[PDB]
Amino acid sequence: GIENIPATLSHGGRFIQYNIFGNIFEVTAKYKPPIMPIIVCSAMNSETNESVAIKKIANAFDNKIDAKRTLREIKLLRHMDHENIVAIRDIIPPPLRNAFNDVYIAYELMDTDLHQIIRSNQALSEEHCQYFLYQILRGLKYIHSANVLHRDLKPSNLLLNANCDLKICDFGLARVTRWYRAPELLLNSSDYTAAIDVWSVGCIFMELMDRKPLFPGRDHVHQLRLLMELIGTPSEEELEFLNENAKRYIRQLPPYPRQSITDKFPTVHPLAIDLIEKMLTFDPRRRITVLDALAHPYLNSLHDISDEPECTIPFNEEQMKELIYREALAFNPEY
Repeated sequence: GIENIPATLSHGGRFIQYNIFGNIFEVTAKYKPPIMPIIVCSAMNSETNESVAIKKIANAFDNKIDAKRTLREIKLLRHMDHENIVAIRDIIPPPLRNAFNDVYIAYELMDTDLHQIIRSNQALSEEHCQYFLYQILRGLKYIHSANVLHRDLKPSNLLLNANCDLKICDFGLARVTRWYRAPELLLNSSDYTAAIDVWSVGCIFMELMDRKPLFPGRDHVHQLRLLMELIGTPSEEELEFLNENAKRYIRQLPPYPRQSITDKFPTVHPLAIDLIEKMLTFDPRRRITVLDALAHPYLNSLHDISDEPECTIPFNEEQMKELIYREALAFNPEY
């Protein structure tokens, strides 16, 4: 094998099988070697000349919820067109239809993610952190205006470029890390809103500032404890809406004073602090809206309301496989 990663033509030379250590990666021949594994691999489409991240999802038809998780990510990402939301560049058809088991999705290529930035301990300009935050909120606005909640934002779900451009990925869960989950979500009360995403952003930004998770809970209850040890105990009843089952739980808890986030994180910019405090609030209804967060002074330099679009139209069980197949066919007319 010439190519470092072993590559071998398959099915009439219309597909290529790349080895990648015993677990083989089979894609359309338009993606010629080399490919770089980053299971996800970096590849170039020789026709469009564009480069992409190809993700292999193995045995997505085996389970119903895996299948629906997949189908949605596809339909959802295919619905969105936004600079801060990751785009699907290709969906790869199966070499033969009956054996369709593994499903490959090609997204646009990003260099890294916010998790890797944070973990790498590289310093960042204030303007960069600012830009990250702005882009997250900006994409989020669109998502929500499409009547969707991400519901799982974390640093690893935020893809980046050397250009510092940021795109959101890994959708699902909207109309196991608890660290970015909103209070209302730890207490069930299944009714919940866009504010849960806002919470996650606040948690992220602080992590970006302090370089460690803001609420690193070991379990469900430790999470809440750590939440309360910061934001303080909520107004007796006025900051409650939810099921009495959890109300009793919160009342039970010892009083927690609010901690000044400025004093705990003195290094960070005060405007940022202000915004975070508004983003981290026990009550969803007192939690700052995406819109107001974009309009917040900290983001004034980037804030342009005309450049912050909404979704023109909003969004929306085995042979869903056929659906995925149909879209793969949409991306690849030759097959």
